[PDB]
Amino acid sequence: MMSLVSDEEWVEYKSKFDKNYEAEEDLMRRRIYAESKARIEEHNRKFEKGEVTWKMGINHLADLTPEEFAQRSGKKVPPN
Repeated sequence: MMSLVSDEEWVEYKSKFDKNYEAEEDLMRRRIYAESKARIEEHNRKFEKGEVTWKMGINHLADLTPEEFAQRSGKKVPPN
């Protein structure tokens, strides 16, 4: 699903990220936040591949991606 990660995990992050955006904005972000954990699997599985030593870090947009980025103020959305 895409609701795996709610603003909850990100609120604690918002302080540590200097970018605080609550449930209202987070809602569209809830979908971007989902991929975020997917990313945690990203680097952790990489060195995990005797590849390099690189760990995940929860990307900033992992809460606000094009999902958020485009729906936050990317495409012109009329009042109708």
